[PDB]
Amino acid sequence: MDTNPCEKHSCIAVIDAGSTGSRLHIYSYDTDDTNTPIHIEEIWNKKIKPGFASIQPNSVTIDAYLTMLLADAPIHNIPVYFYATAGMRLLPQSQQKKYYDELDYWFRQQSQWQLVEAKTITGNDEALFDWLAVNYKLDTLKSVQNKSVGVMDMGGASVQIVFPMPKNAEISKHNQVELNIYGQNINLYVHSFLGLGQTEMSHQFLNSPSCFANDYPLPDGESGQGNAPSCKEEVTSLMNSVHKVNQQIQPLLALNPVNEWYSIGGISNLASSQLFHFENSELTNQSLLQQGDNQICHQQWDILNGQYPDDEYLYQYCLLSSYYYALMVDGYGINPNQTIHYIPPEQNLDWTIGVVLHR
Amino acid sequence: NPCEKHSCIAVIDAGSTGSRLHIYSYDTDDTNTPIHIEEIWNKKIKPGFASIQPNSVTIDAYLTMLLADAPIHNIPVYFYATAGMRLLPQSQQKKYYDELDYWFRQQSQWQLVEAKTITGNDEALFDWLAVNYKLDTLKSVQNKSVGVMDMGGASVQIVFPMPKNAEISKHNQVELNIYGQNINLYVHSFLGLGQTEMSHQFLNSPSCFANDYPLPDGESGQGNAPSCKEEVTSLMNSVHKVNQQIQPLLALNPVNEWYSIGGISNLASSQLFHFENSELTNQSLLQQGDNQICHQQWDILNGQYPDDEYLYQYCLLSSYYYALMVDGYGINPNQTIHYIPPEQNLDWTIGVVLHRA
Ligand SMILES: O=c1ccn([C@@H]2O[C@H](COP(=O)(O)OP(=O)(O)NP(=O)(O)O)[C@@H](O)[C@H]2O)c(=O)[nH]1
Ligand SMILES: O=c1ccn([C@@H]2O[C@H](COP(=O)(O)OP(=O)(O)NP(=O)(O)O)[C@@H](O)[C@H]2O)c(=O)[nH]1
Ligand SMILES: [Cl-]
Ligand SMILES: [Cl-]
Ligand SMILES: [Mg+2]
Ligand SMILES: [Mg+2]
Repeated sequence: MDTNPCEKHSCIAVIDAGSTGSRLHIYSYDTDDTNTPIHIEEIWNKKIKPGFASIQPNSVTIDAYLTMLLADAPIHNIPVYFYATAGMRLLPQSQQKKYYDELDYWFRQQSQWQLVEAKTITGNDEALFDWLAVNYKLDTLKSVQNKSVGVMDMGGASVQIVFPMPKNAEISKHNQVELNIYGQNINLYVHSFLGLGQTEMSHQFLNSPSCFANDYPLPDGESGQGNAPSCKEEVTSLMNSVHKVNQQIQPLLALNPVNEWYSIGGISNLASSQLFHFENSELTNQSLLQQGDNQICHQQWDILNGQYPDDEYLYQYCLLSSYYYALMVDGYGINPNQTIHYIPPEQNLDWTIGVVLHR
Repeated sequence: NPCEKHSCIAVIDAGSTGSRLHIYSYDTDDTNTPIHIEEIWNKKIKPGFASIQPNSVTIDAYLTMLLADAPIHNIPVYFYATAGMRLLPQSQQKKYYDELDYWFRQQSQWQLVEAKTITGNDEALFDWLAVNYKLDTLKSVQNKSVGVMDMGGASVQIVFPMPKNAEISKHNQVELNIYGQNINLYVHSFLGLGQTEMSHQFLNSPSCFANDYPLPDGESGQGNAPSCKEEVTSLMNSVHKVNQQIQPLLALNPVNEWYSIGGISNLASSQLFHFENSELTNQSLLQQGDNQICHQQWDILNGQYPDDEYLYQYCLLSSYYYALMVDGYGINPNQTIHYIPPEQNLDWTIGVVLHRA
C-alpha cells in the first residue's frame, strides 16, 4: 500500500448497515481491460454500534450517527454505497423511508462524499455479495472452477446461503442470479431467511432451560439446565416446522453438491472462543455440538462466567452451538462431519467487496 | 393537591414499545390495603427504555421526558420493566439500571423505591389485579372465574384462578390475600410471542399480507387469514408448546369471562374493524382480517387508509391472535373476549398499588 492510495488508484466507500452495527469500508482498486476492478485492497475500515435501524430517525440522531461512522475517514471525496440489510428489512417501507429521507438530506448538505445509493438490499442481493466477497478472497473468480464453493453468512437478523446451480425455470427468479465476471459466466442459487439470524432466533428460546448453562438465571425465574441435543431439537422446530428450511434447500443441495463450505458472520466469533478446540480455521457441526454440550451446556454458569471474563456473548454459547447445528445439518442437510471453513474474526470480512465487483 | 390528603405513588410500566408513568392517589382500609384508587396523572413516551443506548446523556433525556412535567412530585416511584428488558442478558441490563439509579440519586423531586426488570409471572399477576380492580370483582367472593390476557409487543401473559397444585411449577402459581379473601392463580408469560417479536418470523409469508404487498425478499403478498393462522400456530405449538401447557389447565379450571388488555385493543378499535360493546370473538376477528385486509389489493387499501401506521400488519395480527387464543389456549372461537377501550390506557400498574411484593 502507498501513502494516500486514492491519489494513485480508484477508490469507493461501501457501508454494510447490518442489524447489530454499521461498517464503513474504503477500497482502492485498478481495473482490467473491461473496467472491472482488480487488485482490490481495503485501505480503511470503521465499525460502530448499534445498528442503523435501531436509532430514532430525525435529523439530530442521523447526523450524530453518520458523523460517528464517516468523519475520521482519511478520504471523503469518493462514491458511497450505503446498503442496509436485515435490521431495516424488519421495518415496513413507510418506516424505512423516514431513515433514508434523513440520510439523503444529510449527504446533500455536505460537499465531499458522493452518495451513489442508499437503500435496503434484499436478502437475495446480500447473498450474491456474500458469495462474490468470499470467492474474491479465495482467488476463484479469475478462472472456471473444478470445485463448487458454497457460502453461508450467519448474521444477527437473517442468514444467507448461496452456491452454484444451473438455471432452473421451476425455481423463483428471485432465488437465482447469472453474472459474467472476468470473462466467465456463473449461475448461483441465493436464499436468505429473515428472522433466523442469531439475535432474532434467540428471542424464541430465552426461557428454554436446555439452551443455557446449569443454574444460568432465565428471565422467567427458572434455572438453566443445559443439554445441546435437546436445545438443538427445539431450534429445529423453528427451522423446519415454521420456516420450512429443509424443504426449500435440501432438494437443491443434494442435486448441486458443494465441495467446499465457507462461513462468514457472527459464527466466526463463536468458533474462535477458547472454549472450543478447532484447527486450521475450520469446524464440523458434530464437533461444535459435542463441544458446546460438554464445555458450556453442562457446566455451572457462575464458574463459566468467572472463568471467561472476555467472552461478552458467553451466556448464549450453548444456544448458539445448538442453533448452528440445527440450521446447517437439520435445515440445509449438510453432513455433520463435513468441514465448514470460517474466516478468522479479526479479519472483519463481510459482503462489501461484492459491491465493488458487481456495480 | 390530592397527595396532601391521600397516599400517592408513581408506577412506571417500562414496556417494549414505550414507557408509561401513572400517579395514583388512594386511601387504605383497616388492614392498610389500598381503596378508592384514582389515577391523577399519566404520561406515555416512546420508544421502549431497553431500545435506548444506556449512557448518562441518553438516560437523562429519556427520564426527563417521562417525569419532568408531572403536576405532582415528592412521591415514591416504582420503575418496573417488562419483556423489552428481558430480551437482554443481565450483564447488559445492569448498565441501564446503574445509569437510572445514578439519575435518581442526582435529583430531589422523586424518591426511587425500586427499579428492576419484573418476571413475566409477576407481570401476569399485576395484569389480573389491575383488571379485576377495575371491574370491582376483588371486594367479594365471585361466583364467576375471570381470566385476563395481556397482548403485549414482546411477551403475552395469561392468568386465571386455579387451586394450588403440587404438580405445577411454583413459579407459575400465586397465592394472595386481598380484602380478606384468599385467591389462587395460575400465571404464565410467553417471551417472544408478543406481536413485534412474533412478526419477525413471518414477514416473508405471502399468506400473511394483502395481495401484492411488497415482502422484503421481493415476492408479493397473497393474503389468506386461515393459511397465515396455520403458520403462526406452528410457532405457538410446535416451538413454544402453548397448547400442551395451557389447554389441560383451562379444561379443568374453566373461565367464565375473558378480558384482554395490551395492543389487541388498538387493533379491535381501528377503522378497519367493526366491534360493538368493546368485545370481539376470535371467529369474527379472523373473518374481518381475512376480508377487509388479506383479500384486498395493497396499493388500493393503503391509499384508502393513510392514517393507520399499523394497517400493513392487520392480516398477520388478526391471524396471530386467533392462532394464540384458539389454537394455543384452546378458547372457543365464538367465546366473547372483552377488551378495554384503548383511550383508557389501562396497563397492569394498578396491580403494583395493590401488591408491592
Ligand atoms: O468476521 C466477523 C464477523 C462479525 N463480527 C462482528 O460480530 C457482530 C455480529 O455481526 P454479524 O455478522 O453477526 O451480524 P450483522 O450485524 O451483520 N446482522 P445482519 O447481517 O444484518 O443480519 C458485529 O459486531 C460484527 O462486526 C466480527 O467481528 N468479525
Ligand atoms: O389499551 C391500550 C394498550 C396499549 N396501548 C399502546 O399501544 C402500544 C403497545 O403497547 P402494548 O401493550 O402492545 O405493548 P408493550 O409496549 O406494553 N410491550 P410488553 O408488554 O413489554 O411486551 C403502546 O404505545 C401503548 O401505550 C394503548 O394506547 N392503549
Ligand atoms: Cl419471563
Ligand atoms: Cl429478505
Ligand atoms: Mg451482516
Ligand atoms: Mg405491556
